[PDB]
Amino acid sequence: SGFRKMAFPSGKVEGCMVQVTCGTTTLNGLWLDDVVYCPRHVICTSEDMLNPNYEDLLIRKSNHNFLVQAGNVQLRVIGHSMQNCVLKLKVDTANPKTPKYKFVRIQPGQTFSVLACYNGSPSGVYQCAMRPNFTIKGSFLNGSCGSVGFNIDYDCVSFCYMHHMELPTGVHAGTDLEGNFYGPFVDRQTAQAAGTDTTITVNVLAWLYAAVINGDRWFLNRFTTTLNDFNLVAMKYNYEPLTQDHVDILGPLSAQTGIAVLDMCASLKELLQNGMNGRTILGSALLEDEFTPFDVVRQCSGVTF
Amino acid sequence: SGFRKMAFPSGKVEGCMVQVTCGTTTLNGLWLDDVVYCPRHVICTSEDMLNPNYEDLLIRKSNHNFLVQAGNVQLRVIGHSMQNCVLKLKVDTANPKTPKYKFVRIQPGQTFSVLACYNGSPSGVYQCAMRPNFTIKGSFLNGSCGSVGFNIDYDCVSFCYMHHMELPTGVHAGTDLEGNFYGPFVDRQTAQAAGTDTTITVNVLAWLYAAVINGDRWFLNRFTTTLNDFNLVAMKYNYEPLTQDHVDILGPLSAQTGIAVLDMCASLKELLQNGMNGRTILGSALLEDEFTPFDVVRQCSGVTF
Ligand SMILES: *CCC(=O)[C@H](Cc1ccccc1)NC(=O)[C@H](CC(C)C)NC(=O)COc1cccc(OC)c1
Ligand SMILES: *CCC(=O)[C@H](Cc1ccccc1)NC(=O)[C@H](CC(C)C)NC(=O)COc1cccc(OC)c1
Ligand SMILES: [Cl-]
Ligand SMILES: [Cl-]
Ligand code: NA
Ligand code: NA
Repeated sequence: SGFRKMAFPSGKVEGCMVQVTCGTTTLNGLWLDDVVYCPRHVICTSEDMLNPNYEDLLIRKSNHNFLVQAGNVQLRVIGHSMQNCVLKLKVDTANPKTPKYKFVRIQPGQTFSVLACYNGSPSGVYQCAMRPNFTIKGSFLNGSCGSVGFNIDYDCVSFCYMHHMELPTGVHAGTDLEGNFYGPFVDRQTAQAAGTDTTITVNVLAWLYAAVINGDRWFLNRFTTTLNDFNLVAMKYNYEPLTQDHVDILGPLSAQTGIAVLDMCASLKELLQNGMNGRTILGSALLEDEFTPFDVVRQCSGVTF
Repeated sequence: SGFRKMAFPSGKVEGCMVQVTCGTTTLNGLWLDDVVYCPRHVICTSEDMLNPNYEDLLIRKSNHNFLVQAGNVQLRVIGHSMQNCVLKLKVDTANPKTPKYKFVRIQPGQTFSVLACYNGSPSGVYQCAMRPNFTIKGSFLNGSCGSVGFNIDYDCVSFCYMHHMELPTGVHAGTDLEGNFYGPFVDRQTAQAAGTDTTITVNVLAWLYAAVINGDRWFLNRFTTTLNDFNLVAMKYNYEPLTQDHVDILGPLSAQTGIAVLDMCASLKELLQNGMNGRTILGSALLEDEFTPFDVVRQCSGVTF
């Protein structure tokens, strides 16, 4: 029993993190096979970031201008390519620690584990969620660029994120491993705005099941609601709308508790309309929305790797 | 910027986790050099756990009763030992992935990273804190026994915890790597109570510094308090007393913020007496106490490993 902000084991990813240096900028890269992936602004100066032309800047670069180092091994760049906003550097050695991997593009609401590194070496791991506005609320200091977020499927590492920027508001933005940004953001140091963040309602419902599984059950009530009735109260509170697909996905948790999904929705409706009245659920006085339903199944069903 | 519940990268520890089977019981073990460390109740049946005689049971056990498996490879037990509550099994092979390590016994209030494994396979990682009552509030399903907690110091893994049991209240208890239980607990299935839990005040003050570093500054006040004045208000709210040794430890954070330690104590005193009044600190409506001052410095400095 117990519920914790838990992240996938990061060992597999740790063997893929290299230090990439171009000019005076040093950031992190992801070494998979004989290719290193790093955020393409490695090539920019502090003055270039304000309005960068990356095709002109990369033309001025050469293979010997990129210094890639995996621990004690200095890899040699034998090629450089720019796919969208990521720079792929071809290297003369292949990472023997390359895991079975796949590049995926996650959706808003999905969560992932972030291996935050600085100058190529892992510093920590924590669980994040792709916010509905395609930002994330992580912890990234200068040099954490090229830190990647991922999920593991038994033995297959699904790389889903690479960090690029902290927006002026403090929220973070990044790309998939093919270089396409999550959200309306650009790798240019100009004021950029993120959309109004909304609450992932299906993840709140997932968290409330984890709460019932653990012994907090004061919030349960004998009523049942409709998806539409709930969604009018939810939309008012900047809460995401619940579809039939969310109800289907919550099926497994409903099954192990015997609490129908529209039965828990009625409990979530009273919480939003009446607050928690100074009570806590799983120890929190607020409603957590960064646990997918799959996260709850994992933490209360094992799921090893 | 950003502040997250972050855990040390678990790759190093992953290379030490093995599956240990004695009889019908199968749990996790820690493979360091030619010794596997596992919880000594591996030798117990559910009928033995209710009142176990570990000296009587171990007599009936021999080296061939223990089945240790590192993935696909069967390690061969050539010796078995019982130190306090841990079973040290000698094996015919030494772990080639052994990190430079040390067994440490942490204090209440110190934090560590937990690698939760099941059946020998790492499943997840999260950051915990030794509660003042010598419990920890993690996430452990049956089979999680022998999971280890740790901190990393550059390249040296400091193993500080091994999980043994979940108490009836839902909180968790375990040992150091020498088998000595943290707290007043015994490895027997009988109702056992933990002492009254208190709030680690030094970790709240550390966390409030993490908040100011990040932009949360509504709680700051022009007033300053005395250590005695503060400790009289805190004890009433079941907050641990803050000593001059704690103030010394918070020094680095005071230097980086320009906010004296007793200046922050004055902000904490109003928070205890007046609550948060619909404000959040780093996104929370409650006061977090599971971040040590070294954790805050680590997350706001970039310490790698
Ligand atoms: C790994 C961090 C960086 O290298 C990154 C470069 C960068 C790219 C694009 C826009 C701005 C900077 N810097 C970065 O994100 C910093 C990190 C802070 C911890 C200092 N953030 C800022 O500089 C914030 O200011 C800012 C101003 C205007 C635009 C913008 O992003 C759109 C950020
Ligand atoms: C890895 C988990 C175990 O193997 C462990 C064995 C054990 C040791 C000591 C006392 C009791 C059990 N079991 C364990 O802790 C379970 C785990 C739950 C996820 C089922 N917890 C309980 O059985 C809780 O009940 C309990 C009753 C009486 C005493 C006691 O601990 C003192 C726990
Ligand atoms: Cl593409
Ligand atoms: Cl022997
Ligand atoms: Na209900
Ligand atoms: Na003050």
